[PDB]
Amino acid sequence: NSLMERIHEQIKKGELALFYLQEQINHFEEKPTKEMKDKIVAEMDTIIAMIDGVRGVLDRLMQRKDLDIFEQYNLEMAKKSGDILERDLKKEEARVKKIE
Amino acid sequence: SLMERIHEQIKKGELALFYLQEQINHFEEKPTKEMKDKIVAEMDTIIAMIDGVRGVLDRLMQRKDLDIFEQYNLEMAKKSGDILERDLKKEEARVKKIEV
Amino acid sequence: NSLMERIHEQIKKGELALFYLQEQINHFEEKPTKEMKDKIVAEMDTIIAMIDGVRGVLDRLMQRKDLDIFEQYNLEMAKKSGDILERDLKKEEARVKKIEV
Amino acid sequence: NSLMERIHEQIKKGELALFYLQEQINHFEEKPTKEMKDKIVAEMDTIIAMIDGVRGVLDRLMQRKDLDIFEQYNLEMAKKSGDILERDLKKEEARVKKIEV
Amino acid sequence: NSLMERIHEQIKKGELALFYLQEQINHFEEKPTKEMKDKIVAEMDTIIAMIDGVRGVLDRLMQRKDLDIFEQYNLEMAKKSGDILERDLKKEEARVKKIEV
Amino acid sequence: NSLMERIHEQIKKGELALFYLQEQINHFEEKPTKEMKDKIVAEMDTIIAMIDGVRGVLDRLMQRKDLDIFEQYNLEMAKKSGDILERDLKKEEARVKKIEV
Repeated sequence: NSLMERIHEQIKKGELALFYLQEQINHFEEKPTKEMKDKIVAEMDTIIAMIDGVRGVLDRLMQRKDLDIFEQYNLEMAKKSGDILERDLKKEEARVKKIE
Repeated sequence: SLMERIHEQIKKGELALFYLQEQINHFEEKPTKEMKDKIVAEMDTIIAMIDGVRGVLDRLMQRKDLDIFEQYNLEMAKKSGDILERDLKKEEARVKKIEV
Repeated sequence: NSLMERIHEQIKKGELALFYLQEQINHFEEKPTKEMKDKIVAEMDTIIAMIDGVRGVLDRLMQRKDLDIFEQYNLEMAKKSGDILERDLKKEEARVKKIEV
Repeated sequence: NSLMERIHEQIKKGELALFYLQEQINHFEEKPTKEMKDKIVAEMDTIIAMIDGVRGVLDRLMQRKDLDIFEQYNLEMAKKSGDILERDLKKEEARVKKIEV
Repeated sequence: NSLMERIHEQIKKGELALFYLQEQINHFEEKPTKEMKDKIVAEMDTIIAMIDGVRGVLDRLMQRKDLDIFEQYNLEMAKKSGDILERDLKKEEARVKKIEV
Repeated sequence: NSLMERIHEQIKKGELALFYLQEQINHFEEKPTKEMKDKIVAEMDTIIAMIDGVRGVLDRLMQRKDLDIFEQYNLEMAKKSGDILERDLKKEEARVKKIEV
């Protein structure tokens, strides 16, 4: 386990939070409102803010000597995942701003 | 797609946690200074990631354009967040308090 | 909290579910889609079927002859509030069904 | 809306009703009497019975198709948290009966 | 309504308190305990305090010049009701206190 | 026994006092007059003054130390119902005054 299941449920929320953001964008495109843009953009800057600090924490943990071939892999995957997401966010966010 | 990749990446994050658990299980068998140092170092990183997300929630829970449903969903995520982080912190202390 | 803490938030969810329904109806009047009509109605019938079930349970408890005046009061209020909510639901569901779509 | 304003007030009343039950259990432990246990158990069996009526409600919805991602997830948690809540209730009730008088 | 029905409810609240009080005293007489006595005395003191406060308001109102025969009578009755209630409450309070625990 | 009965009828008086007022306002519209207007004004004024005074008393009571959640809630509701009532009174009176007489 339950100790692990707890974390999983918490992570699943973040995933659904992205789906929701995607829905907000969809609703925005339909009926564009400056008020909604302010919301979406802020939220996107929020997610990016977290990833920024998170990446740092990872870069530090990877500079250890204990990490084995398996542990090293996981960290590299998490670091890359954050990169992929943050890139696809700033790219998407920039598009929203371009929407008149 | 992106969401298809986010889900795939998230699944890997789960498998990573199950591995950490097995190294804790292995540590209960042969409590050593080396493994303990690694585990603790990894538990710190995880807790930090949560503590970080915790700070992101607060920044959002201050806006005005938040309907009752969004506010509630966040308050729940934060309440649950503090619970999970509190459970992990107590779990780490139990690890840092073991002899060889 | 203990059980009361959980029971409380559990009831809080019910309150939100209502406001959520209000939104379904509020937006339904904007674009009367029969696809949503069949959906909303189903939800209302579910809640009503739940209330009707709760009443039967409240009636059995009120049958006891060892409840203090305050306990009797709370049971009457609970049953009454349920009776009120069901009135407004059936009167609203009837109006919704009238909207062609 | 006055209705939701009244429902909200009723929730506050029901909240006090639950806390009042808490006190009953407290004093019950202090001075364990048979007659009190009977009423407390009956009151909890009622609270549990209501939850059983909630599950049959959720299940009926969790089978529906026109539910989206968010709606389906919200109910799924309500059912899980509901099961745990009810489970904890039955456990709390057992502890009460165990207190012989 | 959403007003007169709400008022109707808040009115019955006063009677509920008194009825509940009479039950507390009854239960106390059956099983006297310092905990309950102190609780009953505290409640009565508060209720009495409310009567004393209200009496002041009623007296100030009687001074009004634009009062007709009706409004004036209603005040006298409301004033006498408090006089009776407080007179009986104090007698019951003195009696309860004298009960050995 | 005669006390509770007296308090009960003392309750229905305050209830009728508002309905009787509502009827006064009704007939007034049918045939406006500077006399009924001055009377109604004084009537609605006195009631408002009462609510004001009672609130002040309710504020003092809440400052007591031996109060419990149930006593605090009763006071809160008593003060709340006083606000709503007076609110409609102040508004309604305005509508009454702005009537061509």
